[PDB]
Amino acid sequence: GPHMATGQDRVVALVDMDCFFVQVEQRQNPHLRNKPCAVVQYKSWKGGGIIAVSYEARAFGVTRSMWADDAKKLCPDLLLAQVRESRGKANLTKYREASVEVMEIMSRFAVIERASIDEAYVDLTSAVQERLQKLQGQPISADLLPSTYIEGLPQGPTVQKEGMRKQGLFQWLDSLQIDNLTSPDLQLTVGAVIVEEMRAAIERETGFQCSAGISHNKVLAKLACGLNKPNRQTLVSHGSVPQLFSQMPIRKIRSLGGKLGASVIEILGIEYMGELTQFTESQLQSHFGEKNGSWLYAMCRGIEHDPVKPRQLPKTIGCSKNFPGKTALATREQVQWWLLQLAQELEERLTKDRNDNDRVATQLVVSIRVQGDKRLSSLRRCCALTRYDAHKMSHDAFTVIKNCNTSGIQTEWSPPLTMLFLCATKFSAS
DNA sequence: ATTATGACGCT
DNA sequence: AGCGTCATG
Ligand SMILES: [Mg+2]
Ligand SMILES: [Mg+2]
Ligand SMILES: [Mg+2]
Repeated sequence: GPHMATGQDRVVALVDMDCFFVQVEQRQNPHLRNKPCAVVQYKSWKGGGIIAVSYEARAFGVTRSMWADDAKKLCPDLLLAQVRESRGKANLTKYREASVEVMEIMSRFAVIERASIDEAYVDLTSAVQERLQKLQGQPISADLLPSTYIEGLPQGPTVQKEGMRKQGLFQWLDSLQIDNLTSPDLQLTVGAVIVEEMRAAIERETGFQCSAGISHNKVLAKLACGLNKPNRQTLVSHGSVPQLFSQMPIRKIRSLGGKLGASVIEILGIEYMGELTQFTESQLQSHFGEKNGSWLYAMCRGIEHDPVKPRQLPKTIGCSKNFPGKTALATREQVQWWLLQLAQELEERLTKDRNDNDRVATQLVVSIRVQGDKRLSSLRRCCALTRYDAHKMSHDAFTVIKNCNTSGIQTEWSPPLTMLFLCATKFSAS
């Protein structure tokens, strides 16, 4: 009754750039704009591997993780942009720098959590309180929500998409109680007004379009963001959760798209996230552990407490390269050359990070994969990172991994290495 | 021979 | 610490 908390205490948004690497390339090269186009890494093997796809190209069935030659079978007119190559490897600096552009704009509106290169969570609770104080009880005009969908509406007693969007928005705004400054639905609505403004600012100042979700917590905001892409935002109210979850496959919720979600489905014999409500918190903890069980019990009712962390910068700076099939590194000279290439990219990025952000990394993590290991990482080992010097870092990494060489010969490396990864971690202020 | 990242949990 | 899981541009 009155004591069951409803998880409506915060307003949280998730902003996600649409097809981000494609947009970065389309800004640079106007010939790619409003075209089926994709971004690829490398070229020789099957035309390169696609990592980002414009919505025009998605209409033909082009997806990430598809080889460009195969995508061209689906979409003969597909345009491609290649990721930069430096020191023999893909270099993602252009997209990291574009990400910083966007994150700095978002940070003007609220403190953000950088969830990935192209997405950030926003805690809007305080900004919403402020805007409500300025509103003085004035209703919210639909004109202030020109790209907002209200999930679950319209409902009840036109055949165009924008018409449906506006009917739903109208139903939502008509049912709104604008004099209660503590109404969660009103708070979400003002949150959506702010996110319209943030998305307008991102597009004006960068050229980049994004989608967003507005709800009461991170998981619902992420889910909402995905409901209407691209270039749109979606409000998921607490009240919309029972219907939304009643047909929502468990794998769609962040953290349940892998083994844990599969085990929820198999152990409980259910398919949809709403079906979780029929289990006690202790039942879910018995199957999935204390933490997961409590999380699932609350999440299937729309409630989640994970805070938006005040963190706009990545916690690690890493450099990785796979050496698949026949390109696996089989000589010590080879291993040392590539460790050096990775370490030189790492040094460049670290020195820039130190100048920009007033911090220094203090641990170097070295990870490798050996031929025939099913796992993505075969071995992970840390050592001290005391100097931003590529030759030192690569010599230290070699010292850390050199006992992996099974070869009786010092010149040969066996089993050959199919992946090298250098990562700088544990930053301290400087 | 989907690749290059990045965050976080477990023990 | 080192390993596994989840996300996926
Ligand atoms: Mg995106
Ligand atoms: Mg994203
Ligand atoms: Mg994506």
